[PDB]
Amino acid sequence: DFGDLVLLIGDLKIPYGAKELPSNFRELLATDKINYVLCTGNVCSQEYVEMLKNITKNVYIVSGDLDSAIFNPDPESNGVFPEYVVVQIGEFKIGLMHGNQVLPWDDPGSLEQWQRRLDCDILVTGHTHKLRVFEKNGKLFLNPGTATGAFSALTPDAPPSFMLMALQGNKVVLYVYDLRDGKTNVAMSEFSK
Repeated sequence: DFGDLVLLIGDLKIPYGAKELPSNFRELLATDKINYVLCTGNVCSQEYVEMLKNITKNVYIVSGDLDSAIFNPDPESNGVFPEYVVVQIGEFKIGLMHGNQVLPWDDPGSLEQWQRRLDCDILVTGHTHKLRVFEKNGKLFLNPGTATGAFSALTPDAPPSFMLMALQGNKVVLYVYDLRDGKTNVAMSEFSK
C-alpha cells in the first residue's frame, strides 16, 4: 500500500559507549508504519542487530569501524555486513555507508563524490555523530547522528538522535529526532521532485 516510512539510525556503540537506546525513543521506534530501516553501522551489539532486524522485514545494516562482535544473519552473507548498500525505495535510490570512508569526514564535496559513485538520490552516512540534513544539486545528504548519545570526539556530547523519513511518490518529509534535557524534539524538513 501507499508510501514508505524509513528509519535512519546508527552509531549506537552498545555496549562500549552506551548500554541501551533512550527509553523516550521506545514507542517512536516501535511504530507499525516503519517498513524500512537503513542503519549506518556501529551497532556493535549482536543483541541490537537482532532488535533492528526485528523492526520489519527490510533492514539494511552496513559495517562501521567499531563493529567487531556482530554477525549478519542474512543467509547469503556468511555473517558479513556490507560496506555499502544502494536500495530503491519508491521513487528514490538511497545510498547507505558508514562514512569513515569519506575523506575528510562529513566533507560535502567528498560526500557528493560518494553519491555520484553510488549513483543515488539520497545518501545516508554516519560515523561522525553529527546530526545533519542538507541538499546540494538536487541530492539529499543525511546523517542520523548517534542513536544512543555515545561519545565521539568528532562531535562531543552529540545528543541521542535518529530520523524517520516518509517517502510518498515524489515527496520526502523528513522527521529528525533528538533528545536534549530529557525531552525528545522533532525537526521536520520537506523536499520534493
